Amino acid sequence: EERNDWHFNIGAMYEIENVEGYGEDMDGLAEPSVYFNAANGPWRIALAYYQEGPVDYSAGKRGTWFDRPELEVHYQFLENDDFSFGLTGGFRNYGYHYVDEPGKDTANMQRWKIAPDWDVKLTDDLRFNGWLSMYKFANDLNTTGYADTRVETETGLQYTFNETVALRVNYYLERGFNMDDSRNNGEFSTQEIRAYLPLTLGNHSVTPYTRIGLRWSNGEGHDFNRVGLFYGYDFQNGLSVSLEYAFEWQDHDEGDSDKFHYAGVGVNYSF
Repeated sequence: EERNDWHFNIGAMYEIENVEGYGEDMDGLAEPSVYFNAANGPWRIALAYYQEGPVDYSAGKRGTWFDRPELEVHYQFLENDDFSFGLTGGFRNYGYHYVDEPGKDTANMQRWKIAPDWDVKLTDDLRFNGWLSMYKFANDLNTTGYADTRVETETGLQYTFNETVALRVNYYLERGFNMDDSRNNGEFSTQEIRAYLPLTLGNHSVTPYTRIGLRWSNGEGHDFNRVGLFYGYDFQNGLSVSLEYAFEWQDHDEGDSDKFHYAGVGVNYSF
């Protein structure tokens, strides 16, 4: 059926950028990103573009730029009030440029995203959800050393705490395997727990992120629960601003050229 609604969603994202800074002998790099979402009934399109606009200072010879086009296809299947259905898609492609030794030095690879949506209502205060992200398209002749074609599993549950306070959990599962190789335990299986609690209150959106630690790696790395933070402010409802803040890993190093913070800023709008 052709559902009627018509809705658009456009947002952006930047890190630091030439706006707020303090230093007369150092600088960083800003990576501006864009997002374009189109809502048309059961069919929901979503795409995102990347870019880079750092400060030039005569690095090598020429400046070679590179972009990464991303697409997505959302589809609603539905079935019952308790259990729902859906279909999600994605398109990833990266271009390779080698201006060091000309001679038809160029590769070609793609990435198909396929992750359906599953919903299961067990109670009025218990919302279950799960979806497996599969990636298949390119063979990766050089990237074969790690991965290229494999299936992933990422579930997500929602538990309502209060009328103006909710909770959300997520279980990440990594997977790896070659197209065809005589192995017994070559496949990799990693697990990462990540949860966030959505807090809706007036014109202020704050969804803290929880991350457990002290359950992996020899040395120390993870600590405390609240490591992430999701901000949200809409001075006009439609237009809002989201900010991602983290506090994981230890900051014990020095430099004078490279530097990356643990925060993020972005915008969102609807037509």
